[PDB]
Amino acid sequence: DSQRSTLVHWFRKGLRLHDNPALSHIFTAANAAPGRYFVRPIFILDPGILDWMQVGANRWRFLQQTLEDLDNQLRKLNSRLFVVRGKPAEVFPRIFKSWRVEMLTFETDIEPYSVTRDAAVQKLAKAEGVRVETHCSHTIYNPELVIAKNLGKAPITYQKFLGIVEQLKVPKVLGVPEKLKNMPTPPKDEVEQKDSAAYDCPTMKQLVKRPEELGPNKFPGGETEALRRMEESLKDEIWVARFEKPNTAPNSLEPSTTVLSPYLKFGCLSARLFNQKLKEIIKRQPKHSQPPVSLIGQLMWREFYYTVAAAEPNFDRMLGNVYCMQIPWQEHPDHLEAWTHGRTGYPFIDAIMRQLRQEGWIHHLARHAVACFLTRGDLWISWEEGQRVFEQLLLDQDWALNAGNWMWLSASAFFHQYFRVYSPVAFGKKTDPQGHYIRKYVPELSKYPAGCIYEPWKASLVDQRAYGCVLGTDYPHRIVKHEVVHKENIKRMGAAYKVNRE
Ligand SMILES: Cc1cc2nc3c(=O)[nH]c(=O)nc-3n(C[C@H](O)[C@H](O)[C@H](O)COP(=O)(O)OP(=O)(O)OC[C@H]3O[C@@H](n4cnc5c(N)ncnc54)[C@H](O)[C@@H]3O)c2cc1C
Repeated sequence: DSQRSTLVHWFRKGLRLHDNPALSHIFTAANAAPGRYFVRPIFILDPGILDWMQVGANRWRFLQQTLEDLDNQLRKLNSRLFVVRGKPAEVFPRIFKSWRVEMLTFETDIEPYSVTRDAAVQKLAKAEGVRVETHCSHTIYNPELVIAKNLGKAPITYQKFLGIVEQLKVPKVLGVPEKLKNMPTPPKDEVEQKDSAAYDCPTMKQLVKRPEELGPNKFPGGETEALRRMEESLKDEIWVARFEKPNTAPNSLEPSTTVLSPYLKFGCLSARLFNQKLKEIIKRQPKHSQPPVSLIGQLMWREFYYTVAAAEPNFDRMLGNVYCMQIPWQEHPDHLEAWTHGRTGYPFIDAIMRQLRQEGWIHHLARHAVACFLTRGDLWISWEEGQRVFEQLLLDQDWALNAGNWMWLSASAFFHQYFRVYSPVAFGKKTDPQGHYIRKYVPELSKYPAGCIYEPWKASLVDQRAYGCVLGTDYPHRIVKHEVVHKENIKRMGAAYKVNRE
């Protein structure tokens, strides 16, 4: 009857209860002063973007599942999730007054949109007397401290980055907040009085406006599934200890790596928790792998890309990007849409592009293959176009990680040995000589013998008819001949590399 002010936590990333310092500070404070505070954990959902085509339906569904899981977990603590519809610029001045907000917390984000939006709300909060407290728990280290320790610039090599963060101190990992005590549900504000369900978690139908893009629900969203999935990947301590990234297959029928990337992108899983549990396993396993190929090395790859991205607001762009080589990519809408829909005539990369569309995840080396094909390998199209397609279809779509890896693959930054080119025919044969992966995702070739399913043009016309799929009618011809265009493109990279040094 005497709760006079509301404490608010604001989810954007960090969609978990565990290891969430911003959220547990609100819960601790509320329990330390029983009867003074109402608590409101909020997510702000702008309905204007549900139609944006850069967010595929698979990612929308992941988000719906994550928010439901989050609301369920918060109910066990005598709270709940409040999903507020609106744009933050209009929501915060209302609830600041209406809920009499005393404190606001959230996890920090380095993406340029977030940085400016957060600065706006900080300004408004200072004016309105609201104390703001932010925490850096999306990453293991704080990119500003690593850039500081490096005398003001981001390290541009992996090994150098490791040298700095070795000097850094590792944050302590928190558990879950404790059940709220002596706290009734908050009284209804002006909009809850008009509709008691106005802040309820949205249904699938409300979030997924194009249900026809949905594929099979292989990777459910949310913290509960995140933690369950981590535990099973660590149950086999020897597999964890001897993990070597380049030796995992891109084209096995079940994933050869952890597929924790979607959960780390949304914050359903704490990277700091994952890192600590991995440290404990390395400790008691005397022969283990080392960075960069080890599992801890993979998390360090995430950390590296986040800190260089923090220093450059054009990280997702060629021009204005201080890291990125200026390379004269060409435009070809026909080649681009063929790549985009997995109709290039190279069965291996077509199968990758179709797994991506249907399922929303593909293995790291599968990404290397289709990215190299689109850019410096064959089509000579800008990595920005590949970033665009990946952004639509990837569950783990991440601003820094997508752009950084595309600049790497296209030899625009961080990696410069452009003479190495992946072969669209040969690369996958090493790990799937029978072509099971191709048969699953390119089912029109599923009756081809293994001796030509990677290169169906080697089959005669009589054989093609026997296999049930003739090139040019049931499956396209190669849109380019790899063995000639890749030689040309190696020359153009040398030309562009001269112009940049000069
Ligand atoms: C063109 C291209 C685009 C990419 N875009 C993304 C993206 O949008 N989102 C994304 O999360 N990763 C991206 N990656 C990196 C990498 O391919 C994925 O992180 C990884 O395949 C996810 O599978 P996993 O969780 O099983 O990885 P694991 O091998 O199990 O590694 C564990 C975790 O380490 C991190 N990690 C692993 N490899 C990398 C890497 N190369 N760079 C950065 N972090 C890494 C991720 O958090 C990952 O979940 C991209 C790579 C390429 C070549």
